[PDB]
Amino acid sequence: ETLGEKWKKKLNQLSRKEFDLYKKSGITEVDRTEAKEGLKRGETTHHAVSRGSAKLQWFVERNMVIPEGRVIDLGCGRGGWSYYCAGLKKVTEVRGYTKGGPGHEEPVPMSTYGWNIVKLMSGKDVFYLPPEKCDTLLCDIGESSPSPTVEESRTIRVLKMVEPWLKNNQFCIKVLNPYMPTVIEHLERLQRKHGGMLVRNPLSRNSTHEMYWISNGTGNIVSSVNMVSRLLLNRFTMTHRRPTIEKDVDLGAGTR
Ligand SMILES: C[S@@+](CC[C@H](N)C(=O)[O-])C[C@H]1O[C@@H](n2cnc3c(N)ncnc32)[C@H](O)[C@@H]1O
Ligand SMILES: Cc1ccc(C(=O)O)c(NC(=O)Nc2ccc(Cl)cc2N)c1
Repeated sequence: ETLGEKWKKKLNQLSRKEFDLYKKSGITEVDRTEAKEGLKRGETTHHAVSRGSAKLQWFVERNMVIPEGRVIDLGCGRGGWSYYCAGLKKVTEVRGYTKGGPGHEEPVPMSTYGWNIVKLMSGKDVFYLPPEKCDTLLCDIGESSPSPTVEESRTIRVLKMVEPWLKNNQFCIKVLNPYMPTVIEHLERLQRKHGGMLVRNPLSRNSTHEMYWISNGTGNIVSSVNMVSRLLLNRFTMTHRRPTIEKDVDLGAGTR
């Protein structure tokens, strides 16, 4: 049994109160106060629609993924990744696809910088979408579950779906459950063919083992996954560490 399975078994044993104290212990988070207030008032400029904008910005600012040309955003939700890419200098067009409907987020219309090069489409299940030519492929799909075998199935499904969209392009793909031996086998095959590396985002909660497969980097997948497993296990040991607070992104206004 993997270090990740031991972390998941422990996570599943926590009371709601313990789970609530654990999930944000020692993580990094952006202060969403101003954006939440503005969005409640129906403000359409400056504010990121979700925490997703700051999450993708973390990778982009470290050159792990460099969005350019035609950006495809799979599982765009409210649109955090799409509106962030819309303001990047090398980006020319952003297309977002999301399921929507009961239990899922709907795209939020915004007037942030570069809103005019974005098209968000709801009622779209990516598992039935044929692949499209694109210069950047983004995918944030992976629903958490108390069952690691459910999470493993969801991860393999995403990995099999994304491959036909990968054609020597920039990419950032969520890997919900990267520690199961079957997932590691797929990721290593994918890394040999398309390159890139798996990276833990410090904005991720301790309640998820999610890592992101990004195009610009190299490294040992097994070592990186085991490093995250040891980190998350170690975070059960000590009393709650309040999260490190950072400033949220200002997405500005205007067209391009
Ligand atoms: C983690 S959220 C996306 C957050 C987004 N990156 C942002 O910055 O706002 C993942 C999204 O994928 C959507 N989703 C899940 N399964 C889907 C599917 N089969 N096809 C399309 N969208 C799906 C969910 O509704 C959810 O809004
Ligand atoms: C459990 C959960 C949490 C968060 C959200 C959210 O949007 O932030 C969410 N959304 C929805 O359930 N949306 C929804 C509900 C009914 C119908 Cl007819 C259409 C939609 N789209 C669901």
